[PDB]
Amino acid sequence: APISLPAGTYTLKNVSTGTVLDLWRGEAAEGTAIQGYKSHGGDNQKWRLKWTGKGNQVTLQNVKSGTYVGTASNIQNSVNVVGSTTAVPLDIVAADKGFAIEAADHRLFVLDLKESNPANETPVIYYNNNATDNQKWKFIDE
Amino acid sequence: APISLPAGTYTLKNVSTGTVLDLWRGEAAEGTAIQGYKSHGGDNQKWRLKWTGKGNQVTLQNVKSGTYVGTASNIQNSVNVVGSTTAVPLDIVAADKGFAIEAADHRLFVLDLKESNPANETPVIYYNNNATDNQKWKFIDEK
Repeated sequence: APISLPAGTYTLKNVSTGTVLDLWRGEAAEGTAIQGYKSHGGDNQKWRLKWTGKGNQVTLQNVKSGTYVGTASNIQNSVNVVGSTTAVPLDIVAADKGFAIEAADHRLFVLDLKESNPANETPVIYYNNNATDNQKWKFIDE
Repeated sequence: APISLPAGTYTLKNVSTGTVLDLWRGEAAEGTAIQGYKSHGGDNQKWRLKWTGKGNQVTLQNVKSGTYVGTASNIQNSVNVVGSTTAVPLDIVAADKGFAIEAADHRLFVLDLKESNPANETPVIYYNNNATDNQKWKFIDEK
């Protein structure tokens, strides 16, 4: 079958833990934490994938908040991934399990579920791509 | 339920032309042209996608020849994509239609069906990623 990753709304499930990409209660405030959390079907755990028109770059927009995957500071190892009105452009890169989500302009760095911790509220960070399983995300379309 | 692109055998259909990635005569000789061609189901038009173990990098191996997607010369604009005993490692990047096939160690460059020409034997080349449709490929998984 043809395999496509269409623009649309997704649950993004961390390969290492089975917890999902989660924006804290869906708050639209700048810097609102993005984290790993048990799937509960809330709109704060749904993300809109959309291509920007530049290269293959995309943004991810939280369904509850309307804010985007952004950054607490200058994208570096251990920098928090956070909700922002300013989107960080991303590349979705096929991995051996799921997809890596790369910083388009800082391609060394990917979304990383800190220390592969399945605990609720475990922080998601930018980190050097080692293609460990906490740096891979299953894309579940809805 | 989750959308995934598994390791397996694929037909790779150019988004612009509808023609597919084709190894010339399915020949195993080093430097054999890779090109666009009308789909006919031959093994020379089937490609094995496999992760190398380094990062998210993959290779594409021709089913007929056993050789890999590689290069004629130092990767630059318009350099031929060819069958080689030396794979060029790739990154498969989600595009607005299909996927871009990026050179992993020369990431400004993608596999490009030259000038979006749907003619048989149209060269596939390395070329700056402009995200034009001739630089996007439908990954058709063989079951």
